[PDB]
Amino acid sequence: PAVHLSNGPGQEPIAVMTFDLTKITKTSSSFEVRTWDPEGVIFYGDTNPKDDWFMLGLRDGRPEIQLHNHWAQLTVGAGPRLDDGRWHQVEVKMEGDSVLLEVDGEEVLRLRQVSGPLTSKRHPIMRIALGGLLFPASNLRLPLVPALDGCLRRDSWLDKQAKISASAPTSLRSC
Amino acid sequence: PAVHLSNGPGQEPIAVMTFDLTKITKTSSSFEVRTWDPEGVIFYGDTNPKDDWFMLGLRDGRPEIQLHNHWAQLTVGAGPRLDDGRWHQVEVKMEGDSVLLEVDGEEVLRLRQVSGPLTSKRHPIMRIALGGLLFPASNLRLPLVPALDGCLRRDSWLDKQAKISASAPTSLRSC
Ligand SMILES: c1ccc(-c2[nH]c3ccccc3c2Cn2ccnc2)cc1
Ligand SMILES: c1ccc(-c2[nH]c3ccccc3c2Cn2ccnc2)cc1
Ligand SMILES: [Ca+2]
Ligand SMILES: [Ca+2]
Repeated sequence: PAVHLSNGPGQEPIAVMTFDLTKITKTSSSFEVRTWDPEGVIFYGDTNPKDDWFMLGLRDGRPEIQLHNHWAQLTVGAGPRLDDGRWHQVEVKMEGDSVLLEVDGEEVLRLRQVSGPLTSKRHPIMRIALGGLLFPASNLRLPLVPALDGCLRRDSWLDKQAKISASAPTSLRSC
Repeated sequence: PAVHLSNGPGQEPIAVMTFDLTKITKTSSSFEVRTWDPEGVIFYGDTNPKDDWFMLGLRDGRPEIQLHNHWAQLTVGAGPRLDDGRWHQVEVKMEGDSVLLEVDGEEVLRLRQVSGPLTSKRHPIMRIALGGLLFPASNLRLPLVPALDGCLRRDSWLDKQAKISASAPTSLRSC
């Protein structure tokens, strides 16, 4: 059962979830995606949309990560083209101080020294948005057009035991 | 005709070249490498070893780039394992504000927004060192042991028309 990653012309995400970082023990997510679209947002996350945020998307058909926090600020593309209309397995893992991206079972990117332990300075509420950003696309380090005409399935996001809230699922469209 | 990327126990590079950045028109390099060694430095470059430097190497058999300048500071791993004893084609290209890494004809990494135009503030003399760093390994963002027991061939470095000096080639060892 797959859901569309874009619902109409607007750039708003199709789903938002909120997590308690003080309770999280699983810092990875996994999903399958299929698209003919070379550009868009797969997911966005933040503890503060001004000061601590990240984005996984596609640009020129390839994975792109942008992130901005006090440890690191970067815009990186990596991995194979995903816009070939086949299902691809994606996993994003925060391990130690590093973020790992795996595509179809292969590690394609490791961003080192981009994260740290949870400090009382870090706001302990993390949002995850699917298919869109929680700020205007112009606040990205490198703007793109967020709409991603693709399908998502088999998706697991961080640690369900730490989830505080999730948007209503009746706004979702089956593929 | 290939040359060894490590000459003895010391960590010093096997070759150094110097370029005039005011004259450079080709900002890419290409080479083939073969190694069973999972860790080490392939090349290092700088305009200032304190303030503006970069490194391409291997860690856990995979390409790693570290760079440190006023625009960007990062430590990133990407691409396939290269420590399988086969020759691999590598190309590193500075294009616009981005650095591209290609391995065996495939783009595996694009670091965006890491470079800018040549400004009078930027020291216009760039050094490139092969097989070692031009500072102690402890000054890396993430230390590694620089020695890379591998072989290098078919190597072209930046723009030979901008080259000011190059170390003596009789210190090189054939593979
Ligand atoms: C690009 C850049 C950073 C991240 C990121 N920052 C994090 C901060 C805290 C916990 C997990 C993560 C993840 C990993 N993550 C987030 C949702 N699913 C996995 C993710 C993608
Ligand atoms: C990792 C990070 C940065 C770079 C880099 N910074 C540069 C600054 C000015 C011109 C070319 C380059 C290159 C590209 N380059 C340098 C030698 N051969 C190609 C290279 C590797
Ligand atoms: Ca799109
Ligand atoms: Ca080594």
